[PDB]
Amino acid sequence: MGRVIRAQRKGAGSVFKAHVKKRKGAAKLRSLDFAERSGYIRGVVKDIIHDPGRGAPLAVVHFRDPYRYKIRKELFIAPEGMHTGQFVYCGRKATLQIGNVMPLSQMPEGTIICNLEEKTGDRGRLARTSGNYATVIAHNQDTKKTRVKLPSGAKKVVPSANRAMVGIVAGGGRIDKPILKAGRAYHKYKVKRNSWPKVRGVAMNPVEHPHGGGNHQHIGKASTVKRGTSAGRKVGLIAARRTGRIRGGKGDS
RNA sequence: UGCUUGGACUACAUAUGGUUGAGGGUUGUA
RNA sequence: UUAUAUACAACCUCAACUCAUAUGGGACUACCCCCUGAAUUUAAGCAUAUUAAUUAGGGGAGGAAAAGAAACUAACAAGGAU
RNA sequence: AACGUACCUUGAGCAUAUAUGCUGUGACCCGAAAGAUGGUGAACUAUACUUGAUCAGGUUGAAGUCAGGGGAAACCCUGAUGGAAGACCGAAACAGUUCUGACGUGCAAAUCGAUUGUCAGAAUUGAGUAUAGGGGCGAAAGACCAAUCGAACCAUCUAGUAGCUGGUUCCUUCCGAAGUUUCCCUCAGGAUAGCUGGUGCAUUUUAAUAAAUAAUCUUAUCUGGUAAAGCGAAU
RNA sequence: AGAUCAAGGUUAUGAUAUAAAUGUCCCAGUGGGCCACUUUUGGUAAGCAGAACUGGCGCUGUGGGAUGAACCAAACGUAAU
RNA sequence: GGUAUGCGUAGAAGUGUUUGGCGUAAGCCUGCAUGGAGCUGCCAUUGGUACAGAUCUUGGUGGAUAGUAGCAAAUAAUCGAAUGAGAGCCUUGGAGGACUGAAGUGGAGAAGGGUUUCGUGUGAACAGUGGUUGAUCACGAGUUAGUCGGUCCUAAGUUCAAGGCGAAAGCGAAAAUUUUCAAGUAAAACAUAAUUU
RNA sequence: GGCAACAGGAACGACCAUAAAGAAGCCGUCGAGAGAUAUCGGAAGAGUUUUCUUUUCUGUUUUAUAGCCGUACUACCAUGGAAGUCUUUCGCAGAGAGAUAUGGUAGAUGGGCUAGAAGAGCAUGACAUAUACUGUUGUGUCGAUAUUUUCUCCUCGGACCUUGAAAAUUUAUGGUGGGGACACGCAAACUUCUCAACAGGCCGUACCAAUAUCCGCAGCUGGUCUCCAAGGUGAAGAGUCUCUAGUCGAUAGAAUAAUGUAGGUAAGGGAAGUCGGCAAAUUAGAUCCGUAACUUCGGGAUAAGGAUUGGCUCUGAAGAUUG
RNA sequence: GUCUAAUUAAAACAAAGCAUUGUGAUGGCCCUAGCGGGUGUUGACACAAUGUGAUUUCUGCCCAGUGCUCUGAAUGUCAAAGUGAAGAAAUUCAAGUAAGCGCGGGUCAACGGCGGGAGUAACUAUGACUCUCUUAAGGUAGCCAAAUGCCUCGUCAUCUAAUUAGUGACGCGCAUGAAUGGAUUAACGAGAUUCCUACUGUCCCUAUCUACUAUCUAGCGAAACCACAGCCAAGGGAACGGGCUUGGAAUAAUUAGCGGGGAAAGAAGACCCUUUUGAGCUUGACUCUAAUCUGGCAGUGUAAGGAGACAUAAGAGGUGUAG
RNA sequence: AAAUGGAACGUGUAUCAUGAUGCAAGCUUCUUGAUCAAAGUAUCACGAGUACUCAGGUAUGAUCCAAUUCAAGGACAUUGCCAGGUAGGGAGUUUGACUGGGGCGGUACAUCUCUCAAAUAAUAACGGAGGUGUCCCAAGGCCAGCUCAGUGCGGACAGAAACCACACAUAGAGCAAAAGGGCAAAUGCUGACUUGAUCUCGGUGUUCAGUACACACAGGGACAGCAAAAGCUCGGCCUAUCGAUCCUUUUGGUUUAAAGAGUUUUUAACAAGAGGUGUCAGAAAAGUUACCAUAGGGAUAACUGGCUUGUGGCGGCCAAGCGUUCAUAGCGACGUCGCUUUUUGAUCCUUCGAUGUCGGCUCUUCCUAUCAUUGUGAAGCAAAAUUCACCAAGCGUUGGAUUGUUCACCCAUGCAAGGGAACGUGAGCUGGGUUUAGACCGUCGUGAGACAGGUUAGUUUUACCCUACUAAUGACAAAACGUUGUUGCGACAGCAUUCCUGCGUAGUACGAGAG
Repeated sequence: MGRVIRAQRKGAGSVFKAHVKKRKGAAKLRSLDFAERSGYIRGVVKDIIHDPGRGAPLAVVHFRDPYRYKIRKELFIAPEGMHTGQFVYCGRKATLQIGNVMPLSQMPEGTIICNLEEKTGDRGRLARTSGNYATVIAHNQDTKKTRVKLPSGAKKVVPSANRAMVGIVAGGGRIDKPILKAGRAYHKYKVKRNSWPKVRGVAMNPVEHPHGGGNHQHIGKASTVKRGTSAGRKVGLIAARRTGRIRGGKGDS
């Protein structure tokens, strides 16, 4: 037997639950309702806020509700260069300037987008973190399927009616400065989750880790596991195609 | 109407009945 | 009378009610009915087997319960619910 | 006709009491480390949340700023200001380095004393919560999860099993051993024969008011290749 | 190789007989042995290791060897001589 | 179970004992002592049937030592008086010399405690010395709220209409679907209206 | 009403809607006041008198709630137009998107007055009354210096791949429709003004909070969250000493052997001791000088190595209001 | 910074930095009996899995083995189901045969690995060179008697009066070596080690003063342990006696010490061996298993086209002597 | 679940010669404002109260059609059931015995031969030398014929060369193989012919329990082979060359059964073989634990004590010698004989319900196997210096650098620096070495983890008992006789002093001088 390993103990909850307390409330696009489906709609952007845990600022845009008398406040992923008191024009007949949202059909190839929709109407899934964006690389008038290029480089074929906000998302690129200390990684993660100080599993005892155990810190078995290899064995370099120093041909084609 | 002190009632699930009903369910007469 | 332009009357399906009247949820544990189900042990080791179709069970009843009036036995000179 | 045999050769059994033995059951008594079924714990400690409170005094002197001074410029040189930092010495606190000091039937089931480590942070703490046992939590020691942890605690299964240890309670009278053989996942145990006691029974001119057995010598007769002898017999 | 008759002297070494013969209960325990003469193998030796024979100790007291599991005498009901 | 026409408050069992014997022994009889109500011999048949051991069980007791180890951290008390059977205490009161030394050996609260609180008494026990004193013992008392708190709100979380699931019990349930699954309004007709999952 | 900032005794919430308050961490921070402590003055009473000391000491206080004045501070308003740039902070903050100026508005958390305030009451100190529940005299007054030795208010900052609760409850304003709404008045006013009646239930409330009330089997040197906080010397909530409160309770007497546990000193030598300088010893605060290898240029560094310091009597420098 | 509360605070963990891995949500890692969830209020500057461990300077070669992946050109293995055939049937046979495996490609900042012998330079020595045998590649930059070197107290220099220690070099390195990271590295360390000053009772070599004990007293008062006990030498014995045997000797009751014995007390030996006793851990152990992937069947429908013109409407072929 | 899919007027691009045709297309983009709740419109209520106060409803505004809330997939995924692969993530369990501890080795685990084995037979050790797990259609059977190792003399090419050839030739040859027996008109060699290497029933020998396999043997029955016959043959000239149950299998009856009855398939039964257990009287089975555990063991190691001596250490006999000459002043080759047991082992006697396991520090005493000192002897002894030997344990036998070590070597002292005993001495200390748990390297392992390799950090308890010892008081009685004091005596026990140097002696003796 063993102990249940640490890789297995995160899917269960308690001390590997997210710390979602002061989070400002799930940034999404507005719902693809009617105004975005025939014309457009205008709302100002009242504040920029930093969600505690996030990496990119969020925008508190609020529009008018068209069928009720309410002002409907909305959190958006802020594209870069969005002051307060800007008018954002979310809809189909809007024009190309940042960060209006408009379906992929209207905006022309070569543009760069963010907070893109994956399935047509689902409020904003792809390319949402700071500094990232997705270029619209091509179109098709046959069955309306637009190729975008996502931040991994993998070129997806989304359909051509799902909304997206034009412009590269504000707050980048922040991964370029060293954290430098361990009490800046303590602070980085105390509002995200308990991916702790992560101990190396080669230094545990042979009960709690596959890699762990010996008289020397060493693996001995291979660190590339199979894909289907049955937690808590699937540990280390899962399902690895190649390993070692990649040279040149990282290129995603 | 304001307060006090006493009483009576108000749980869910269900069966038959009662009462108001709902439906581009199914027809009928206007 | 059904462009979802009103009403009527039925029926079906379905609601709601501090509606009128009713049941239901005990808990006991020796026996009883249905489940669910080990390992100690034994094998002079041990893995099927054994424990045991049993401890732990674990829901449901009665004064008993369950059963029960042959889709039964038998091969005879034939028997006859449980 | 031959071989076979748990069979027959004119019935001896059935019931029962007791003693001994062999086997099944708690099995003469007490004794495991363990396995399982269902429960109870985060009042201690680990971690995470939510909400509160806490840390004398100094020491250093980042950026930013201000004025002089040198320069064709580039830009530099000096004096202040300023008050940064998982920076410094240290109090409270939190920790526990050395003395291998005290103590060691304690003051204490981990404390006492001087000496040390940190001290504004990956800080220390309360309260409410959250995670439960082949599970949790872990800046990782198999650490901690109520003085319990290379698997908590509790009750039961259960009087688990034990080829091993310890014991096994009156007195006289009679007889009186074995440590060997064969087999065994057998070598601290069994089975198995030898040795033992009991209880009979049959009976003798070696049994009851021998012209016949049996075990040391003699006789007669077989066998033997050791002591001695031998290499002027073989090898 | 047998089945019945005929003849056969004095029963065919010695000394022994605490009785022998035979079943059952293969009933209890035991299945660690040690010591010694002579024989003997391994070891250099060993109060070591392993066998053959007989006797002992184990189970056994008493007399002797000052002393002692096995040596030498001797085996043990209570007493006198 | 039968028997001894047994023994017994005129003294049963038991217990003690320099009572006296019997037995090879296990044992047994008997006198006296104490005791105060039951008991034995024999023939059967039986049993929870005999102890020196088991680091045996349970209770008691010895030596040590019946008074030995010891009652040594937190600087420290001393006078005289009153008590009182008895005073090194704390018993008290006056002098008193000292300690803590405001990050106290100070004054109050949280958790915890549960009457320890406070008067009047007081013997034993307890207070590892004593004790007249006591957080002890005995007996009487004592906690007063519109304003201080709870109560009210929601946090993490408990997750909780069964739509669901499971043989059930029940459920590592940020449900994500459960007709109105609504929280609703002095609101008109011909299910009050944009509305709230 | 006021040009305006806004102002007054009230002056269509019944909804829909929007905004705000509730609603806040951390570290530092100019300034305001409180509280304390502190000198020098009045008073009133104690202390001390070897000798000397106009001494050395205590005491002098004003709760909520209100009324009014009220000004610092920050930001707005009006007139106005700024380079020869001026304003201003410890700190670099501002200004043609209106500076400096002159006048004003807002906020007052800040105090000063006066109600409370019966010489409130209190405190002190005289008396006086066998004495009880006592009658009574007289005081209570000036200035000033100091620290987050401590709270509170205000200001501006700082760090951050950290950016620092939700709801109850409250309030304002905006809105359509609806109500109030005569002028010869009678009035009204969930009136968001003033005044008056009445009521406010349930439950906790003693005491300890630990060298003796708690947990550790105990009157156990351990443990167990907070609040208040004096004088001295000093950088200091340090260490020694003391004031207010609090204790002398740790079984007591005699005596001072050996070995000890704890603390001192030791000639000469100075690590020879020892596994090893373990243990001890040395140095240490402050001012001034001065400082090496190496370096990630930041440090090293308090490197090293030196000098100074008491007491007494003097001199010089640093400020404030008035000129 | 952090850990083994109650023997180890360290060089171990962590850490920033570096790098490899998976994943575009019908997803990746995870939990769940089942339903459903966690990351996730998430979206490649993100979540998840590892290794290395700041900086600097670097990171050689090997894809034979084991893994891991592949868009893998897939006749060799080959499940059930469906399929054909033989039989009266059970049944037996044959084709076909998915994923894996087999074959094949890629990867080592995946697990790991990283050679021999011979001959030679006008003195010996050494071998730049040469032969040659093997292998996947033969250990490259580098460092080193290393906390890593057996031999070893290696050899040389230094530090010393003397050094199995330290240091610095040398390198046929039993058995160094490059993110199993190599060589360095300033600052920092209750870390390991060496030496020089300073300083001393550590020592030569002990002495004395203090306090509290112990001591004696009054009061109070345990425990451990205990076969019976406690004078030796020698002998013999189960081979180290208080007891036996032979001597030596042998006199009460006691106080403070002491640490020779009692093979002294604790404690059914922590090592070791046995037990057909276990438990924790591993893994190409035997045998199972969750989850996973893969095939089949079920749910499971309506349309067209191509390959099947099958069962079928209907059509057509015939030359040996002779005739 | 808010505006889905149509169509329609609307305006424009565009075409067709004012049409139709296909498309755009019906309103919000300079600005941090604002919007909810119908205006208008028409027709009816078109009136009520009564011009007078006061009024609805519908569409329109805001076009009609058809519902599928809308999307994205979609007869796939998901799910049910089966099947294949995968799977130390998890589970259960195993991981031989023997053995001069265990492990490693090895096979002494089944079996055979000679020896041990001590004259029946039996007999043991991880005693000695070997063997076996096969081989053979002839190497089995049988009848006949011939004789082998070798040596000797001869013969063209002919030595060792072959091959022919005559005499000798007791097995010195051969007999599948180990060893032992055995065999000469064979059991050997060659030739003939062969299948008895078959079928059946019991019994005996061995092993022995006096059980089974297996091998062998003596027979009965049957069928055969060779041989003229007698006879011989039931494998191998004899002693090794082998394997249960269960299951699978095949061959055999012209088989028995399937239990309601018939026939056929099938299955089973019975008999004889086969498939194999080598750990061979026969489980189906990998490691590790320094994180550990229990039952035990002195049946069993590490540790003291005992016994033992290859090793350690050791002194006499005899002299080949060396010693210039000279054997023995001093040594002494090859021999030979004894002595000690602290190491090294050897064993496994004692202890595993525990004897604290290295050293050092401290402190005692004892032993001589004499280093120095006292007393002497000898010398290849002139003096000095030294060497040999005797009586001798009285007094000594040091300070330090490195290392945990003991011996160790080195500096220094010294006219001159012996060796040992309770493996002396841990409730004496210490804790440096080894030696639990932490951690790091190097090697080894796939790994857990290992290492008679290195490094670091690692809890050292109790005396108050008896005794011994050290000091301190000390009675009753007893007594060659009271109570008390004073002054003594010694039996007995202890026993302690020690070496060094300087000046004289004297530059003397001695020597040639140097000394």
